[PDB]
Amino acid sequence: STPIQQLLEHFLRQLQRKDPHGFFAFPVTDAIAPGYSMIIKHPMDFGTMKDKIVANEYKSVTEFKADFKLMCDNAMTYNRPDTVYYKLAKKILHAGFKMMS
Ligand SMILES: COc1ccc(-c2cn(C)c(=O)c3cc(C(=O)N4CCN(S(C)(=O)=O)CC4)sc23)cc1OC
Repeated sequence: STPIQQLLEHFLRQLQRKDPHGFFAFPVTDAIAPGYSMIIKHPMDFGTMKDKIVANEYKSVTEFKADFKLMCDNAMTYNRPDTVYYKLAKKILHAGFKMMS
């Protein structure tokens, strides 16, 4: 595994620590979130990000950060502001970008 893979694995570990319930661990299913796939055109989650690192699909830190932001933006689009998912998405978006510097 390459230097970028090693760095991204480090960032991903640190980001996932901010989601102890694992709300962002796996793709959101329509069973858990009614109509999700018909509202969110480009789903993303931490599990998919892990698989993309292992497959060496991220060629820059910029691309990784864009998937992280996509994940958070999707949650802030689908969920109303008063939900646990919206609130956590906003919190980890800002904290995660600060952590990655
Ligand atoms: C199995 O554990 C979980 C895994 C995923 C979700 C989940 C993740 N994310 C990121 C979501 O955006 C999300 C939305 C959920 C949902 O069904 N909602 C929240 C938003 N409202 S809304 C549109 O009325 O604001 C509809 C119901 S479940 C879920 C929730 C889980 O249980 C606590």
